[PDB]
Amino acid sequence: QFDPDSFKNKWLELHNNERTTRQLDSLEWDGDLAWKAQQVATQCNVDNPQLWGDNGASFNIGRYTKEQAFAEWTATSGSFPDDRSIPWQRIVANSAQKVGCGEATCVLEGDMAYTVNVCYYDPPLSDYYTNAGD
Repeated sequence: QFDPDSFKNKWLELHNNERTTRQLDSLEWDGDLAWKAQQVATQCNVDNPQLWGDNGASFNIGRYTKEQAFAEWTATSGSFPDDRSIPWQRIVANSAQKVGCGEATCVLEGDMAYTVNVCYYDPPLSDYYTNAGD
């Protein structure tokens, strides 16, 4: 029960609204990332996911609906440029060109299931100066 076309659209809109406000170039969807995202998402592990590749940690992860998950990431803007803002940094980085997101439905024993959301970014986040470079 899944509409891929609308799924890409919603995620792109969330990301690109945030960036458009801030005079940034929009991100384009990349399926490879979206696939990677799903791989991570499927594990049902927010804290300790098993990752692979050079850009393996270049991603955001969050619980519940898309809007809620995205907001929890952008909510960290407050403390930029410290490490707590890294989530928001991924979204807003000037160097960033591509995103791909993926989900999975995970359970709490004898409780309502919840969604796990993951988005991957390319190129990966670097140092403070590089991220704002064009």
